[PDB]
Amino acid sequence: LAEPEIAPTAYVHSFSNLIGDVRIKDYVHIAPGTSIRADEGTPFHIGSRTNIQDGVVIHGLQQGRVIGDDGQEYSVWIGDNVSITHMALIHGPAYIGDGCFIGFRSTVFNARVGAGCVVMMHVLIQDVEIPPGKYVPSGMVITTQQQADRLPNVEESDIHFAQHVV
Amino acid sequence: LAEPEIAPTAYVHSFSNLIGDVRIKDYVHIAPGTSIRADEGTPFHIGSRTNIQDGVVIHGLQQGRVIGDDGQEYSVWIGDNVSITHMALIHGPAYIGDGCFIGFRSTVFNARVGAGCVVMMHVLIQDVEIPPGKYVPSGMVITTQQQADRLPNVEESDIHFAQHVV
Amino acid sequence: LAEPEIAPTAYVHSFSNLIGDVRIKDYVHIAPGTSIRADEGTPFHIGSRTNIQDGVVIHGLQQGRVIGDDGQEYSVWIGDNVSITHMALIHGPAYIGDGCFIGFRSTVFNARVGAGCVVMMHVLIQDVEIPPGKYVPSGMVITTQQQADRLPNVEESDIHFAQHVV
Ligand SMILES: [Cl-]
Ligand SMILES: [Cl-]
Ligand SMILES: [Cl-]
Ligand SMILES: [Cl-]
Ligand SMILES: [Mg+2]
Ligand SMILES: [Zn+2]
Ligand SMILES: [Zn+2]
Ligand SMILES: [Zn+2]
Repeated sequence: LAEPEIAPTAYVHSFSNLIGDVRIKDYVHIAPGTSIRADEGTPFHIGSRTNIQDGVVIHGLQQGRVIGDDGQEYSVWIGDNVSITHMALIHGPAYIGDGCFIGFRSTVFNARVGAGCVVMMHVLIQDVEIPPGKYVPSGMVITTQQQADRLPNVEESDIHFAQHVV
Repeated sequence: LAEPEIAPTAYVHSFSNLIGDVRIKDYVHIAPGTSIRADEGTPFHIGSRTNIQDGVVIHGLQQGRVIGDDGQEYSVWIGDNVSITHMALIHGPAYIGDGCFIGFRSTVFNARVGAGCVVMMHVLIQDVEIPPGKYVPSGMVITTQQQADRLPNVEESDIHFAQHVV
Repeated sequence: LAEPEIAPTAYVHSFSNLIGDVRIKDYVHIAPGTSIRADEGTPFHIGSRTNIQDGVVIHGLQQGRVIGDDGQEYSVWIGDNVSITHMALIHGPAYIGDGCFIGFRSTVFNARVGAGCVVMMHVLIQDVEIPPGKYVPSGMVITTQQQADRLPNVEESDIHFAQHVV
């Protein structure tokens, strides 16, 4: 496999299992107890200032890609200023836009989550595109585009909550 | 504890925490970031060509067994050609039949899942027997036999989905 | 960071990632595959005879504390005789009282769970106080005090179930 590209200012804990073509930008913080393996789906991108918390798994399917902001194909693209919090599962093909909060134990698989979404705890997002700036309440199981199209806009209280966690 | 029995063609990543009387058959693939410990409930069986993905925990209660296909008692029996996908929890007593798909973050505990079931994501299966060839939609919490008895049959689209993941 | 205080009779598996001011009392059993890190929120307390099972993450927010039974501030306080079972997430600020059962894949975050509660599987408890002696059925997503105030009392069958798991 190709080697990870780790920006000089990124922090990757030695207990993180990081393998393959994972392109990690400035000031990223990857906790211990994380798995980020581009051994099937590849490449991955993790944007600047993004935090990947303990218990997270990031993996991808061999087949299936999203378009990154650079126009290249990725198995997993996670933008800048994203929080991928404890126990989240980000499974390619997946795009998570800048500034998203992905709350505890939530999954994004075969999906696009637009910039500035606040996804709460114990959520499943699969097989859909969520436009920018939407809020997903805890426990929701979003598997159809019709559900995704009903989601409310992020309100100030949702941003404040996400800020208080991160 | 007894030692694992690892078939010559099985792959067990060095980062897997594999302990005790775990009987692993041909062409099994056990990922890093897995825990498969027969230190309480024992023995375990993992059938041929089965894949155990990163984030999975397989454990068992000291008391409580299922009958394996060899007539012996097991804490956990996982059949041939099974996919135990990311973050699944298989907790003995548990039987998972040949060809099952157990989707991301799903739990099987004190239960029997018949051959050829397709269990989707974020599912709980506990204290029930699911007959062969049933589909469990994402997010379902199955804790009673009445619920298990309502499950739909696997359709071609469900098999195709499972095939596309695996 | 400060070092953990590990009682002479406590068992902490060498594969546990235990860091910081974590105060672990008599006969605690911490499994492999656990993460218990007081590197942000601190301190933590884990009371006597408590079991922390494989797959658990215990972490805390830098800001936000609960009052422990000693009157001191903690990010996470887990009492005596508690079972924190596989894949549970206990995230500070959090108080879990003596004798609680926290079932598989359940989360307690920014919450107080009174002594003697039985919390089942795939539960979210967030932003609430649960009084002592309540039962939380599997799959419940408790995010408001109104929901917490509706919970049933633990019945003998719930205690028996918890006993059969632990
Ligand atoms: Cl973390
Ligand atoms: Cl999980
Ligand atoms: Cl894997
Ligand atoms: Cl354990
Ligand atoms: Mg883990
Ligand atoms: Zn995968
Ligand atoms: Zn166990
Ligand atoms: Zn945290």
